[PDB]
Amino acid sequence: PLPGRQSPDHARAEAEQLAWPRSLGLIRSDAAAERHLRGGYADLASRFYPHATGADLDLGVDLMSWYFLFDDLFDPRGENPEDTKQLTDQVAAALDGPLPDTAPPIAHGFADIWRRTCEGMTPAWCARSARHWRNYFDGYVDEAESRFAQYLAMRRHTIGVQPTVDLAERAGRFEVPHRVFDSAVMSAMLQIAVDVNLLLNDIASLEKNMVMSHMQNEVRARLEQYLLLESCLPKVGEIYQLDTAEREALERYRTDAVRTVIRGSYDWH
Ligand SMILES: C/C(=C\CC/C(C)=C/COP(=O)(O)OP(=O)(O)O)CCC=C(CF)CF
Repeated sequence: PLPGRQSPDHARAEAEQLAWPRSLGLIRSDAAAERHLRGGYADLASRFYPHATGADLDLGVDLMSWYFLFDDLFDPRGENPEDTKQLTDQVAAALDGPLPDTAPPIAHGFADIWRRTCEGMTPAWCARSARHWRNYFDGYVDEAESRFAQYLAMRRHTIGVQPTVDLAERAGRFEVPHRVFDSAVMSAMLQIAVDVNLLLNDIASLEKNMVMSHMQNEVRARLEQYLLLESCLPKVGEIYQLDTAEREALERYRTDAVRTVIRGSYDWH
């Protein structure tokens, strides 16, 4: 029950998507370039971030690019948590300061994304987004340990929905009021966005997992509850005493960050 939306700048973003990974050594062969283009990652970013154009959308394209280039590095290493952690620690180190020039290319790529994500956002927003990233990397180490219901406790972090939502704020150049982000209602909405994404992904990944199909009814129930939660937002805004600008940022967060992450993956698949 959410509108499909796509950035008006999607064609330029898709045409230029290869320049960034090539300049950071993430794509070094023409076959790897073609394999990247066939995934439709700029198209996906233009649906997660329909409110972004120009360099803001380019940042979202790079994040999608980096996401699938990074997940690729775990199709034997992904079997041993010690080797997984050796790589995630080098990427996660970019959240704490400059990387050594010897860091692998996938790490310099993340650092370039993170450097652009933070500029112009409040320090508290950056600290909060940084811990979402650490949750994501820690989840990769947790699932590798499971290789050497309780599936959600790990998949909710490794699906990478929260950093995607985080970037929608940065791409829109707004911040949801931090006390509303921490609210029980907003957390429930974000939990639905995460659950819906990994459910649709485990359905699409059946050919190549939660099926190990009440999932379709589970998505419908969560989307119905998501609308219930959306209708609580006016009262939530008063409980936290939001002024006009804060109420407008919360509305921007509802439509351009949470709704887009729920709808965008569906229209992509
Ligand atoms: C919400 C996001 C994308 C939409 C849902 C998608 C494609 C999630 C990707 O799930 P994965 O199991 O890691 O790989 P797969 O495509 O299933 O072989 C951004 C995060 C993308 C990742 C790609 F791996 C997360 F690591």
